[PDB]
Amino acid sequence: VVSHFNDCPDSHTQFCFHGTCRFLVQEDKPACVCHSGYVGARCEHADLLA
Repeated sequence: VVSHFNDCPDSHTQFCFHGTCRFLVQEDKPACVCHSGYVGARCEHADLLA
């Protein structure tokens, strides 16, 4: 009813420090969504300025 991806599973609730997470339920595949401002493989760091 909302779309085709139910936010994220209950186990991988944390796939990235600073960055949302989506889940292709059509092909089961968790991913990360970093917001403009964070940096690092796991967005663990922060863009000093922007």
